[PDB]
Amino acid sequence: HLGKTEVFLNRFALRPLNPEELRPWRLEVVLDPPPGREEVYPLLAQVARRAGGVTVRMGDGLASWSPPEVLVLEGTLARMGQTYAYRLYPKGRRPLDPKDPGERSVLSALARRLLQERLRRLEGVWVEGLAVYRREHARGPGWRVLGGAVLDLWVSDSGAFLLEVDPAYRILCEMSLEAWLAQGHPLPKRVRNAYDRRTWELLRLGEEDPKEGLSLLDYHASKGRLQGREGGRVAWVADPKDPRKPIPHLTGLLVPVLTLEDLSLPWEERRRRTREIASWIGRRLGLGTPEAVRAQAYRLSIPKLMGRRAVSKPADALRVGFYRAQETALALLRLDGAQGWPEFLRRALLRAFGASGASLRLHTLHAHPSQGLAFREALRKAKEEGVQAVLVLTPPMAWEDRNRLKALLLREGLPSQILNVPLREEERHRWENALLGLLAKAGLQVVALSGAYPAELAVGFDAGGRESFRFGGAACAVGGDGGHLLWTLPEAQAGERIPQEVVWDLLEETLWAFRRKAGRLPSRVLLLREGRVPQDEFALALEALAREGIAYDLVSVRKSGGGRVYPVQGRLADGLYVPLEDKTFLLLTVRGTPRPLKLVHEAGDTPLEALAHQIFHLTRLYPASGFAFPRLPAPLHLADRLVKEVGRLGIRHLKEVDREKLFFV
DNA sequence: TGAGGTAGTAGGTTGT
RNA sequence: CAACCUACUACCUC
Ligand SMILES: [Mg+2]
Repeated sequence: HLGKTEVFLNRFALRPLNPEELRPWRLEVVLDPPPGREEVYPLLAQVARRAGGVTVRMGDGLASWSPPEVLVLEGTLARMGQTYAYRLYPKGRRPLDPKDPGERSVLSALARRLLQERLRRLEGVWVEGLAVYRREHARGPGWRVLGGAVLDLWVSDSGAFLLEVDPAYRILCEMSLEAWLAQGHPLPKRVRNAYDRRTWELLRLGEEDPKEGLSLLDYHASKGRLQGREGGRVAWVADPKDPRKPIPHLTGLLVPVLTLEDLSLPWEERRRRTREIASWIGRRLGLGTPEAVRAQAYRLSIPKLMGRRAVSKPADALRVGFYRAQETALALLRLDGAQGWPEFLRRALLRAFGASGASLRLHTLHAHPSQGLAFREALRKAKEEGVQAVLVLTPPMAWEDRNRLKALLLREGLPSQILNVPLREEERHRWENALLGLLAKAGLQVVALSGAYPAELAVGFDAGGRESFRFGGAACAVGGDGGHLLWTLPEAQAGERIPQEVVWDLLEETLWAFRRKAGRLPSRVLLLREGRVPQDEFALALEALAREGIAYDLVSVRKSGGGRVYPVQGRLADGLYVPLEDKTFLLLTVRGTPRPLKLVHEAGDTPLEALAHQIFHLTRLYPASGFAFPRLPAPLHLADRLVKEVGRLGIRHLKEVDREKLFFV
């Protein structure tokens, strides 16, 4: 429990809502064709937009801060694809209270609309959504870069206004598709139809004749889409989604959409540009003078991290020794021309295993994957002589090969860590992270936490995989007393939402893992989800925990939405806790401007401080980080990576991989 | 594939 | 319409 500190957030307080904004006008709606089922809301919101003025939806009909008489109370609209005649009917005004969150919800919405709408008419200003740009930063040959900020406006509990502000840049081009080539520019990886709004991943060009299943130049004009311009026919792109077959379209009806290559704010300058814009907006909108909102920060007890002895970053366990070594064999695979183990790597590993008192063996695989099945027999044999993981020296592999090889070894129970081939002793940070990764893949506890924490078990949950279906998975850190890191077999699912039965099952695996290292159940576990928790996702798992008499806390850990945190005076410390609302706090562990982790206590009865403590500390357990800690707790960072990697290479291989070998780092 | 991060550019899922 | 998440790319950092 370290020392206080005062900080201000990237929010500001503005003028109290006025007697007229506290009593919104109410209006019912009437659509014809009469509304559907789940089509009502995505549309009742779109009618607030069409109606005009500052109006947002409020129940079955919308609310408005503008009088009905200055609204388009009747008009026409088209939705999913139908002409819907509408008519707004007035039904008096109904006051709202900031204290009553349900209603304060609406005020904040009107407030967000007021924000845009007022911005919409500031001459000399581009409003792309709730974000605004008000300074040019640089230019080129039709390629201009706008400065500005993204912002939100909501209502406080004291019936006052709140404005969140954060600097941003924009990239904008003028020249058409072929008009961008008139500049001599290179092939924009992406583009977007002016006529439509679709973004095509431009593939290449072609001398192919336009007049030459469909007739290009001809049918293109059939939609009367030949007017306005034409230029060089050029590209025959492909749907970014189904990105194979070629579906060509005229390069007169595409607008070039530029990117980074085809400018980084120092926090000191961001805290400046933030206050500037804040003032500016309150001034230009009659919202008043911006009072920077400030909150109490807290410095958090630095973690005591333990190799064989105390250590400050995982890499140092390389010279001190490991929190827990064991007899370990490690094989080598060379996909370049060379034969033996680079001596400095040989030395480096001995020096570390010496220091630990544990015994090492350094095998070599004399085989190439080119051999086919005979190569798998080579693996079968090394795994037989007790190799636990392999290092692979190789020039940069391609994704498709890289995956195939990784997946191959895992089929023989062998985790692999690639180290790319042009390699020199001085590239020390490279190969030491490669070494840590190899040892983690071998099953070794590199470092752990000395300390006492509320929960002896910490499990992270994530879901992911590019494809049509996802995986839901869990990693975990066993025993408060440092950690033992484990992964569990993920399970395939339709969406991001992990199924309840599945959450509990993965959870139960973590529990059982704990039971088998300490002959007892854990008294309390710490549950970590990445991002918003899908409502009720942990329903069963929590009830199940209860009936087993295990204490719990669920925390939602978000990487986005933490906003910004600035020092009132001085420099900010690495480990800062910052309670916000109720049940929600930030955590900052940072040559740019940092993003705080936003954390939400979704369940359980534990001091936000206590949780922030563990969490921040788990940040240090990640064994392949090396010379830098991940922003997220080791057990969550792991679940994130495992789920990604089972995504990349499929679940069928992991049958025979020891759950203590972190193969995915 | 060494790894942590932020920052531009795309975009998908959950949810009322 | 919010709240999160993803992928590229470019930079930094050890
Ligand atoms: Mg790795």
